[PDB]
Amino acid sequence: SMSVKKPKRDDSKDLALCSMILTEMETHEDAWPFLLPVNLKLVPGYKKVIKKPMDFSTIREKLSSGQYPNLETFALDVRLVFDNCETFNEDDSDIGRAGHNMRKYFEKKWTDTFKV
Ligand SMILES: CCOC(=O)c1cn(C)c(=O)cc1Cl
Repeated sequence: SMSVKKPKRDDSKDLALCSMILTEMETHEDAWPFLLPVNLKLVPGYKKVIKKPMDFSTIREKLSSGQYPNLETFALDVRLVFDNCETFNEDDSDIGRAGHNMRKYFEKKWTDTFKV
């Protein structure tokens, strides 16, 4: 609270570490359904069903233009990608399973990197 300072973790490396993690996401072989925004003109249902679309290229742009205040807002957008995927796709589908694989892949890197 006011004039009661709390110990803060060092966040000076966060931008660089998130960029590194995002690069590893982008180059994963199962990253293909998530590299670009879903085409709202070709994909039936998506625009009405998915209230907040998100993809790796949009995250990359936001990260490169200072639109993430902190690393937690970065993680929210990444998880948003796989939450949207689960909403729209069957688990038994190629995109559905790709989503599950990428989520697991992200979370281990998140823990290994920041859960010091
Ligand atoms: C490159 C193929 O991507 C898609 O068209 C697509 C991706 N996701 C993550 C979806 O949920 C639905 C589609 Cl149609």
